[PDB]
Amino acid sequence: KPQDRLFAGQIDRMDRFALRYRARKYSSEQFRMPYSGLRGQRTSLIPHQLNIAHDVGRRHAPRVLLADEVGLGKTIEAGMILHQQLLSGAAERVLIIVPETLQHQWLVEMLRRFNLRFALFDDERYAEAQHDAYNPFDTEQLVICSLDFARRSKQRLEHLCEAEWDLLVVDEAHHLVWSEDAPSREYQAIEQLAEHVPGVLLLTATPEQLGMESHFARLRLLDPNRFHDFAQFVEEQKNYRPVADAVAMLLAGNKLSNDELNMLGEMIGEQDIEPLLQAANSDSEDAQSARQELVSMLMDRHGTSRVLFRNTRNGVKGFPKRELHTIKLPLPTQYQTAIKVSGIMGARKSAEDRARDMLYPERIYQEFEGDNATWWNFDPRVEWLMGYLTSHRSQKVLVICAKAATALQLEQVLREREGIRAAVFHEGMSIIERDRAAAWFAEEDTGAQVLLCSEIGSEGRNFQFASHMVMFDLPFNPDLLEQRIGRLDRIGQAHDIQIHVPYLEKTAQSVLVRWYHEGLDAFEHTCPTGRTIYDSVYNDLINYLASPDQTEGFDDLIKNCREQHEALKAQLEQGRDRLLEIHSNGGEKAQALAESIEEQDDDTNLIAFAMNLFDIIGINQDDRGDNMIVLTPSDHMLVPDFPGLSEDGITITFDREVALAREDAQFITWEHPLIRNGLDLILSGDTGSSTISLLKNKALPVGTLLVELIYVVEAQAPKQLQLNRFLPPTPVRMLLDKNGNNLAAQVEFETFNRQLNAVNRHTGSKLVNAVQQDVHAILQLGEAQIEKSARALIDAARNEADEKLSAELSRLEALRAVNPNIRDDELTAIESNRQQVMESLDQAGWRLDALRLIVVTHQ
Ligand SMILES: [Cl-]
Ligand SMILES: [Cl-]
Ligand SMILES: [Cl-]
Ligand SMILES: [Cl-]
Ligand SMILES: [Cl-]
Repeated sequence: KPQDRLFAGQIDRMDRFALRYRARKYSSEQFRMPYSGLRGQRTSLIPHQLNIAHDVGRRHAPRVLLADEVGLGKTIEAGMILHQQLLSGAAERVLIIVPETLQHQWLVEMLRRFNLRFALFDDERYAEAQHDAYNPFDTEQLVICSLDFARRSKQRLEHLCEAEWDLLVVDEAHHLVWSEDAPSREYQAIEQLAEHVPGVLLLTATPEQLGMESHFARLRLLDPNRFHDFAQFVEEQKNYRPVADAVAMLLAGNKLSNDELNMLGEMIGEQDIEPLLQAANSDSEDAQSARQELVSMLMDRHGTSRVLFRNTRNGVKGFPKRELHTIKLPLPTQYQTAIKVSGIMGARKSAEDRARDMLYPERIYQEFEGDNATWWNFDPRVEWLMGYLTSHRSQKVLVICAKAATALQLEQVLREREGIRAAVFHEGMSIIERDRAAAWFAEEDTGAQVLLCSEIGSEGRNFQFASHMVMFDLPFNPDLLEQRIGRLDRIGQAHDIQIHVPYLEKTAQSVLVRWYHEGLDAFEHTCPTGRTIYDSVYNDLINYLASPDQTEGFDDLIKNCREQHEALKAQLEQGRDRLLEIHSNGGEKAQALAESIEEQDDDTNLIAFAMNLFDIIGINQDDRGDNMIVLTPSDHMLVPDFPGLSEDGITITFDREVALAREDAQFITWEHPLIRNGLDLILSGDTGSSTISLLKNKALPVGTLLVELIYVVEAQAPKQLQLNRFLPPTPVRMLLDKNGNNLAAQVEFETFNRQLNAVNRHTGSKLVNAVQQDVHAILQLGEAQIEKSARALIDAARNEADEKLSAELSRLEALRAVNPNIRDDELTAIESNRQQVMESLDQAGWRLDALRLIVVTHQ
């Protein structure tokens, strides 16, 4: 109790009493932020992602299937939901099941994007953990593992289902093949998992132009009672199709026949549809408002969109356009001889592999003219690269080639013959090396102009500043082609993408140039036709690669491929479930959500307080200069070791854009662990809770007594109840006088704190005991007043709680009457939470947390 700490002669500093109150004030305001758990993640503020996170992340025991189109943010939405439920206390134990080849990607993603360190569980980890616990999976709160690891023994899968996970995440759930009569031994292991875990997130793809029926096998796992018969689900999807068609006619700018519109009327099962129905269709002045309320009611009756989210690249805006630039170069004679040697020596090998050689002329001239053959002197592609680079020196250029060997040789030549700064970015590099290259390439104007990448890594960091891409060569299959473009074709880029493809005339590359552009239209547009056509055309296309000399018969392959492309394109556009796409991307409300967070992101109090907090704790803050502070410990640190700090130091940034370019730095927000740790460090300890201070004011009597009192109103409830939305620990300042009159409302904290000053150890010590009978008599005066202020907070909180928590229960009740996806558990959870919160609010108390004594002098 802080007064007994001050009575008994413990007098802390006056700048630590200042930080302590600011911390309780700031923490209180942030707990109540509307979009808590949605600001600390190291991502762009993309609406369609944020919509899913907000919708799903706030549910209780969420069970969802994320089927967003590839490249839309399936894994980002997954981590956001995790970040929300973990920060809100809704979840504590999480299990992510990933194919082993993807385990490392998830480990780094969850750590750098969401500040979540998962423990990877392999056989080694599992064995050493069997000794440490009855259930091996009780030793870690957050665990990644593979389904093959999970399925190894039966005794192992039993421990997993008994580990009491709050949430489960399964990546690539489409690899789970399921027959109604014969489920695979893998599908049987997951269904057993999804039955022992309340919340379940399923990430999947719906490729090869199939319908939502393929999803039933997984939808069956989320809500087994809603989805219990396959055929009925098929019947439903066929019968829902006309509405989607008619809906698709409306917003496209068509008139809707009355016969058509009495199928939309059947979907929304009401009787007063007609007046609202026609204004949206007659195109009167307010047809805009009649369409938007019309569509909204339609979505609430959709059979799956509440439990299935599928954003397409057509239902989402923001992606940059992609423009192509092709350059036809003379095939140098040194290669012509080099390939004919492979021709003769290529006696016994399939056209499949014969064509694999013809792809890269550079790397067969290194087998017949000896390794390291100086191919960088006659190859026109190199000449074009230099010329292009030296002419656009102020542009960041991503240069992608097939193999790392060619990339390393290119770096050396661009450096040693044109003074071009170029970092190599291949997969063999470690994580620190790639960060080093990404940093150099991200330097605004003094760093690497070029990033020479081997066949690109799979969906790593964002080069939002780069808008130019060069294809030094082209891969065989069209999936890697779209993957290369993927590192740039993302929401949040600076400008549109310019693709430059310098290709040697009359070679396998020249073939792939025409096939990709004329046939599949794969460079400038994103329609996923490539793979289907690639399979239907393989053996023909191969021969034109293994021998680009035989040119006749080719030009018809191209128009045949483009015919397939347009046909495949057409079939997909007519399969769009535009209702599901609008519900997935969140619509207009979601873009509004994205901008509120974009505005909270300029919090300067956060940076000022962080500097203030870090400095008190004793953390040296060297400002390197480019919006990045380097934090290092000191001899004057206040604690043995701080959770996040290491002696080698850490880089931090408060700017969301710098963070996206420098993933090696910590993105500092109110939700970042550094702040939450330092906050707890102060407010858990009791330093800064009791001090004395002198005031120099000519306009007051000597020896007058002001007592600054920081009470704290608190509720005692498990964090699972989320009381912090309505009543977190909230400070109540009071500046009492000798008669118990409160002045705090008139005397703001900062200005008052400015004009105050401390004492020396001795004089202050008994200066307190000079009025120990007085200050003690001052406290009970406020004791009767704090209870008035305390009950004021409680009552307002109970109003704010009962208001919002009943509004949510009403909405869920409205949906259950109109939608089949609302579970019994959901409505029960809200009801149980409303009662428990109002109960925990009726039991809130107050306490004296901090106390600063004031004595006026005129000396
Ligand atoms: Cl201060
Ligand atoms: Cl695998
Ligand atoms: Cl899997
Ligand atoms: Cl397209
Ligand atoms: Cl708790």
